[PDB]
Amino acid sequence: IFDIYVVTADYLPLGAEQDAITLREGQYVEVLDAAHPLRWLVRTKPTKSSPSRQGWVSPAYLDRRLKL
Repeated sequence: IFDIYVVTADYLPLGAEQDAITLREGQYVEVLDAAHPLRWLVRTKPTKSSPSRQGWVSPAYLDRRLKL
């Protein structure tokens, strides 16, 4: 249903960004809703006991990826 994108160019916020979320080159996260072409709403998937976080990211560094 959703689309899990992967960071293949790294994403480290330089300074203090509001409504932003940190990401590591090689992470997976499906998109929730598409607001503006600049940045879409996404929420990482929780695993084991890690809480799920939601933050806006730039799709200019996210590539289409499908899960098994």
